[PDB]
Amino acid sequence: MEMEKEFEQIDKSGSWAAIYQDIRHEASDFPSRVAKLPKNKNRNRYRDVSPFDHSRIKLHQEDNDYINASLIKMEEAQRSYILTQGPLPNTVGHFWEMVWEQKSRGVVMLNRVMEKGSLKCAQYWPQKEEKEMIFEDTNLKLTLISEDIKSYYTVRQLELENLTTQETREILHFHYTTWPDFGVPESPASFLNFLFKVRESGSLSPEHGPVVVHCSAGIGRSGTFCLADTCLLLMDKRKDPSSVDIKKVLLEMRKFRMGLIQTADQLRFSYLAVIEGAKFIMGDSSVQDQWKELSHED
Repeated sequence: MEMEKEFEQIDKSGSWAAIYQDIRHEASDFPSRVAKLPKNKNRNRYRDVSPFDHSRIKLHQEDNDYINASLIKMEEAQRSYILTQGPLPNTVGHFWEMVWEQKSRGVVMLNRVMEKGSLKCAQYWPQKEEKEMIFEDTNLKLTLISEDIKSYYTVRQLELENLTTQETREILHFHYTTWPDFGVPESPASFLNFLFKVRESGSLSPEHGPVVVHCSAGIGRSGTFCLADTCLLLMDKRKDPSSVDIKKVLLEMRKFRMGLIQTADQLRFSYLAVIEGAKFIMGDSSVQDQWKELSHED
């Protein structure tokens, strides 16, 4: 069923909440035993958001290999994402260790450090060139190289140094700064513009390790980003783009991390992003320029 008509069908009947609960009901449940070990309680930001054991990212250290992060492997799309929570004060070092070990080229941040008057994430990157960060527990140095601030998202160019081997790598930080505290954005143009900026950077491409995507828990906004990217890539690939079933793609992703897409509004927004993104995928290259204008990124 053409998702655009599915969308109007659901919108007219106001059944977004009902579709969403059906997804919740069907979603996978797999063990998360390592996440619940007592030695790992201070490595989880939220008691109710844990990686499954079968898809968790393991740190390459013998002491404790645990981080709250999952690998989401989309075989048909040929895309890998790492979804993770906003780092904690005590896990910032583990976060950058994961980036290094997985050979990621990009980090996608979909939250602000403070929202709704509370802290959602540690400040885990440097704010000034001359004030670098050193993570003593994992033996990494991180330097801000350049910053590129637009009205609702910022791109940063970071240098990550493994202090043991003195190897360095360029990491791109994509920070979407204008997701509202409540609800979802009214139009997705701003959403799509940012996604296609990440794509253009090479950060999602198979030459590199998986992109790291996070918000505060790593399931809501983060899920909306991965779901829209994968759906658009599948519509690009297949002979019949109309055979992209967003609900089924979401259920596949939820085999790898629980809870992806946290609200019915986020589900609705995901449909709207994919429907609008389709116009470009199907040959209207000019739509990308519009989104940039519509986004008022100056």
